[PDB]
Amino acid sequence: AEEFPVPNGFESAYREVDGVKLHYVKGGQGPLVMLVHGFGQTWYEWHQLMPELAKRFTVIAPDLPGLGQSEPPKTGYSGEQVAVYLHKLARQFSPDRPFDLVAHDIGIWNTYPMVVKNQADIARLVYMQAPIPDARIYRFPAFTAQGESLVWHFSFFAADDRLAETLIAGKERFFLEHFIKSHASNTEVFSERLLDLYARSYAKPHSLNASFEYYRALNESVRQNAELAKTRLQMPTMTLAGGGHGGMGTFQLEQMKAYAEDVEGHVLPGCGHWLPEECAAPMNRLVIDFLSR
Amino acid sequence: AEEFPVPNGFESAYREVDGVKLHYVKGGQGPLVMLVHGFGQTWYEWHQLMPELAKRFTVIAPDLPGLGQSEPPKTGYSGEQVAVYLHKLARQFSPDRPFDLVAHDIGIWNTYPMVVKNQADIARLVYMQAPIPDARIYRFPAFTAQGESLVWHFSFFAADDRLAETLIAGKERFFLEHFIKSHASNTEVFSERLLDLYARSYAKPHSLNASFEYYRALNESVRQNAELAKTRLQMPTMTLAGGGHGGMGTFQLEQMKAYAEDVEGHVLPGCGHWLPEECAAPMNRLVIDFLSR
Ligand SMILES: *[C@H](CC)[C@H](O)C/C=C\C/C=C\C/C=C\C/C=C\CCCC(=O)O
Ligand SMILES: *[C@H](CC)[C@H](O)C/C=C\C/C=C\C/C=C\C/C=C\CCCC(=O)O
Repeated sequence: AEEFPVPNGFESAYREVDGVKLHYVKGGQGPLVMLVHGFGQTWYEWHQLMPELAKRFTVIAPDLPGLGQSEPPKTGYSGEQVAVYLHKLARQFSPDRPFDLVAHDIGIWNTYPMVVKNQADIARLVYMQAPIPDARIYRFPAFTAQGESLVWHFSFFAADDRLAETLIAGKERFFLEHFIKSHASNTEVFSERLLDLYARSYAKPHSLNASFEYYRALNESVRQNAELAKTRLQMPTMTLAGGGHGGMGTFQLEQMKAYAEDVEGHVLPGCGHWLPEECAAPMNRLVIDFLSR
Repeated sequence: AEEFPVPNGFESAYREVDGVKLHYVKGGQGPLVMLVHGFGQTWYEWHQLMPELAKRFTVIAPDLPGLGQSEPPKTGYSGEQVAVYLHKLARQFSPDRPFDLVAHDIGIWNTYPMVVKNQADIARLVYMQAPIPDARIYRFPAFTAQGESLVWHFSFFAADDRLAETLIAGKERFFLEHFIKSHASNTEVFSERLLDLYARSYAKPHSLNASFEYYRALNESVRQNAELAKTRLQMPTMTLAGGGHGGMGTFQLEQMKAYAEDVEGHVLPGCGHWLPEECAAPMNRLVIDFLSR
């Protein structure tokens, strides 16, 4: 039983990290690159990049704790707690050399603490489509002159009483299609089959709850990061952001400039939030080139 | 056939206005005062203030179109379309004299245009707990350092594909309790019995949909008021806002000073959104004193 199709030459496997059984898909040879997905998705969002990267690198794509086929965390869902799991997972496979890190959406939240605290273990960093949790997220408007905003899910998912689980249960496929397409610039890349796969995966009760616990921990992650951010990142970093509807535009690079000394960014026109699927080829190309320099 | 208990000496009745049958509760004698409820509730939110006002006033409390026992509007749900219905209803009972207006929450949205277009018809005005729809609402934050903001429902309710009705159907009783209490400071007044009453009213399918149609017309209402705001209100007005969790605090009066020449404002400590219920004694006293001047 696999929730998503594994590409040729890759292996679906599990590893215990601090008592928590983590699922991942792994292939390739060479220095290690870890790819970390975001909300609504799983390791599978990288399935197009992974065979290309695996020509020059060892590639590992974990499911975040509680999501996909990984067990929920036993400590908690703030960035610092989850980052321990992802760091220790990567160390098992690259204990003698730095590794590269590519992260999308809440993968950023869940990896930034381990990067800033183990800078010598990270060779190069790619961050795409999510603010690092800090005071800036408090400025994002709740409502726009065009209709619903793109960040009101922060409060919906953070709300207590299990509000999001209760309202979305029974309607997981419907809600996820609306959520994805409303943050997408190009909706045609999400077939009905792909949406069925993602919806069945996050509809598992523990995965549905886990998805929102990351947001229930968001303010704790902001407070954690106010102390972490006294140390700027020193490794080579690239940011990617969509330039169309759902994309973060210039905010991604401009925020990262406050955290990183050596940073380059790109904004991809015609693309929204789901860069690996909406703009697979140009994103794949910029990732591979940046990590191969 | 009453969704809520009519107070002693009042009558539940209906008036056809522009093809639309509006429900209302009415009692008392003297100059007319109209009380307009907001989202999540009906005329019944006024049922404690009405017996007191009726000692000196003719009091009418209609259900907004689509909500309570009132038919949906045949024109639409923008502030200027709904305000026609309420102006016409009031003027059937007060054709020869100005009347007083008290509005709560989206009652403000649905009365402001008729007040500015017919200033000689409004003797005194009391607005509580809502922004008048304008560009200020596009700066309300999606997310706060305390947690979920109070205004993210703007985007939730406005979202297309009938997102809100689709998620909330079958869970209307659960959602109303969460929504009401999360916007309250004095939550203990929302007994299960009272929550049952309001939930069975807005859970009527055309009422659940009507509820969100007001938010789907909000951007139109914003654009309508942009023209109308070029003329400031000339009649004595009072604003009330909660000072506690769910209250709008100083925003209510500060925004109203841009719209009204003659305006006094009160912030009530320990009270959130639902002033008639959370803080009946101070609120009723404030409204009665203001209107009797
Ligand atoms: C993952 C999203 C699925 C994570 O929760 C959020 C990360 C990115 C945020 C979503 C994309 C767009 C965000 C920034 C746009 C800039 C300002 C937004 C404010 C108002 C609006 O137009 O939405
Ligand atoms: C009816 C609400 C049930 C209507 O849709 C909205 C009117 C009232 C909203 C209730 C509370 C709003 C309180 C806060 C206003 C203050 C500043 C705006 C930003 C909100 C925030 O949480 O920071």
